Amino acid sequence: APDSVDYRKKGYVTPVKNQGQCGSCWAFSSVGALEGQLKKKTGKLLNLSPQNLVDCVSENDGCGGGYMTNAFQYVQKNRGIDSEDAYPYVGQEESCMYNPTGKAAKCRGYREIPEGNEKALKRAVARVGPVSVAIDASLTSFQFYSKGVYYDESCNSDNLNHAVLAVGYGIQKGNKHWIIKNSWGENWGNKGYILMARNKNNACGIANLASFPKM
Ligand SMILES: *[C@H](CS(=O)(=O)c1ccccc1)[C@H](CCc1ccccc1)NC(=O)[C@H](CC(C)C)NC(=O)N1CCNCC1
Repeated sequence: APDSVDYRKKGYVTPVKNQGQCGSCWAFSSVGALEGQLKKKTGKLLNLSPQNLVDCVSENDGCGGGYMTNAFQYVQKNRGIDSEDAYPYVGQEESCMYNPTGKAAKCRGYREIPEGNEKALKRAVARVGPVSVAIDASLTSFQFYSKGVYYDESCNSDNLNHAVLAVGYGIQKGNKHWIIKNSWGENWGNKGYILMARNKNNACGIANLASFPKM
């Protein structure tokens, strides 16, 4: 794999979104991975709907949390997920109202990266595209990130509480990092993005719960 990859530059990443008050980070992480695969499969980049996921993935808890794998499974069993336009994000769990007519993509499975293996996560990003990842984002230093490659010794790799999207990797002034797309708006971090330390012993547990869908 190359030494630096940035899918934003390749048009595989949609604009940064904001989950609002609803803790649906898992839904945004899921749609972001699906949008990357859609782009790779059809050459078209579209906003997929996180709300379709928060309302319809019964195995998950809506705004109270969930997992990306359950979301991928639902998309595969449902044989589709709507575009954002066809199922607008409201920021609160409502009854499942999937509109088969607004379907924009589908899913045919997902793969999980070996737990804690950052080398394998790198290969995956290089070969498939944006990968959904889970991290510990509970530290004040994460909330107030600005500038540089984020690294904090308090980060706990067994305390995963946030779901984000790895859209690439590289090295900034000697520091290896993962380019991460968050879902807290463009106003947070560096225009909605954060660079996280790569190869610093699975910092914040970045390679502990990584997955991507198959199309
Ligand atoms: C999303 C994380 S977040 O942006 O809300 C957040 C805010 C500030 C700091 C850190 C994270 C989401 C939050 C769920 C939640 C809401 C309210 C109170 C407690 C939890 N986290 C998840 O959905 C998370 C995803 C990864 C895979 C760990 N999963 C999750 O929280 N759950 C709990 C319920 N059972 C399923 C998994």
